[PDB]
Amino acid sequence: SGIWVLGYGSLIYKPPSHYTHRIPAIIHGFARRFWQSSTDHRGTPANPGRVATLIPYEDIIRQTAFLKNVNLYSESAPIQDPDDLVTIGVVYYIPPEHAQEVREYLNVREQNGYTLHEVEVHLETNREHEAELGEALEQLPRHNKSGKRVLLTSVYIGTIDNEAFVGPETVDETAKVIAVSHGPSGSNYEYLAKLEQALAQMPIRITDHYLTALLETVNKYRH
Repeated sequence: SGIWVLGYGSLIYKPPSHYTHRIPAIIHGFARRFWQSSTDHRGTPANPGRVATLIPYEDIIRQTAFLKNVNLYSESAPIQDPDDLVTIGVVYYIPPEHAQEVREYLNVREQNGYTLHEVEVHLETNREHEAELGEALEQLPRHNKSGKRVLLTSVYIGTIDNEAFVGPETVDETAKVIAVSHGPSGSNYEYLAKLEQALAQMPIRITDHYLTALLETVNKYRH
């Protein structure tokens, strides 16, 4: 009926309108990296910034550089299956009356090179929301190849082929950009800090080692 929308970047802390559920989520099957350039928000055309995208398991395993980078920051290194990849984010439910607005959610945020995808995802959540997640899973009962319950969700992704994709990039390379860039929405550092704040408000303790190393390195450049 309605749609579930994954948030892994600014949708976490600047939500879509009219959601009726917002469930903190361990999202399996994707890694989140600041491998998308921003030219209208957190940088400029001549001096782009860096914003978040998600990379699916099937793309990670196809490039040695992606796989080594994911293994560098994963507690499950060397990863063996999509379930080994974890991105901490949220999932929103948008009722049918408003579902068609999903196709316009990027009009107020990072947007160049992002495309809308529908994917079945294995999610986990905290004790406070387990029952709510369980009800969500029971509406369109779906299971993956391993027998685990999955949720049909929409997500905006900067895929590996998009014009703004800049990966793979090391934390040092990305941090050097984040530490100096800004655009009409404010500094690229503020974008990173808001994401870190939003994840800290949402304890599930599962932590994002890539984002921690990225922020530590950006702080070293800013010091």
